[PDB]
Amino acid sequence: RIGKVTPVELHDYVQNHFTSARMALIGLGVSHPVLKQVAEQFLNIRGGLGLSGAKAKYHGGEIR
Amino acid sequence: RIGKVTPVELHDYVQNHFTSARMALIGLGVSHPVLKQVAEQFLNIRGGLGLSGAKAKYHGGEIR
Repeated sequence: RIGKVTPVELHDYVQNHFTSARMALIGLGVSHPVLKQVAEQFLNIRGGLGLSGAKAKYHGGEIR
Repeated sequence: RIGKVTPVELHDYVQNHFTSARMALIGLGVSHPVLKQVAEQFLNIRGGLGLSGAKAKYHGGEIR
């Protein structure tokens, strides 16, 4: 996949994972009204995926 | 192992696998007395390993 990952794939990855319900803004040395302000102004993004993805199915096995 | 297999390793591989009891000389368009002659002259080599190696142990599994 090196040299094969496309601009569209990155666009699609951001559009459907970098959304409000999947995000958290953490601040240190910043006031809450400021962090709340920027989140309400610039971080209100919808239209992605929902839950914590497809439930990770455990299988087991060995790689050598 | 590419670039790592040594002259000694090849010497050891031949000395203990290229022996009489592990060998067969097959001829086509040659007379048997001639093939028997060369085998008795040049192919009488001992001091290798014995049986068909360590008995191949079946395990199972999957490579992806």
